Amino acid sequence: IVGGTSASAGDFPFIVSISRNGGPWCGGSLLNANTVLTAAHCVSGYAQSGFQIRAGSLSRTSGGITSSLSSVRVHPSYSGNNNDLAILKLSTSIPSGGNIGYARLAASGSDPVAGSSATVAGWGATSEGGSSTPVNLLKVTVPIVSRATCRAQYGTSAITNQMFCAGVSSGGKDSCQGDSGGPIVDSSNTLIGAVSWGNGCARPNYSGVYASVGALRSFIDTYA
Repeated sequence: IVGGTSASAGDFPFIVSISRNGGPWCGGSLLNANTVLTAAHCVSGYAQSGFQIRAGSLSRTSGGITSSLSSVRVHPSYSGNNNDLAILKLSTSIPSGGNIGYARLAASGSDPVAGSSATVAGWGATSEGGSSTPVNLLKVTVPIVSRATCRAQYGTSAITNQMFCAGVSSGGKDSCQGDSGGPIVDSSNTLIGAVSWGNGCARPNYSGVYASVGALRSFIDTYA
């Protein structure tokens, strides 16, 4: 997260860190006791055994409850950056309670309204290309950018109806590498997307691009 502030305990009860080979890698969202939603690109085709989920902590490396993975399912239409969601099943079930909870999802067919406020969180870099990552979870609030504007930045074909965009024209507030797969919520803390891709991090006039939960609810609901 670029331009972020520390998340408080209980801000995102459903957020999980996803380590790979013992190191930082991405984020995700706990949907129920045995299911995490993350970005497909975080997991597709990689050795499953390399991943460890941690829930209930502001840190990636201690606290809370961990699990390995039992299975990985990418969206059936995942291609390039498009449809960038995956369902992970956990080897160890994680109960709600305390600072752990399960995500409430954006309604099927919803699309974040341009200008509305969204909050994204993760353990990724704090600058483009940064090599260090924070120990504790960061968050940042950015407005939704219209898809039309987003297509003017990236190209018409590049932004699909399964993506939405968020950021500030000036730059300086965004998700970044290591935040992929983690949650972006609306102002009510409902899960509206997963961190997916973008042109660098926090650049002027290149929004962050998010996999849209509202658009991808059929997949999520079928396999959660």
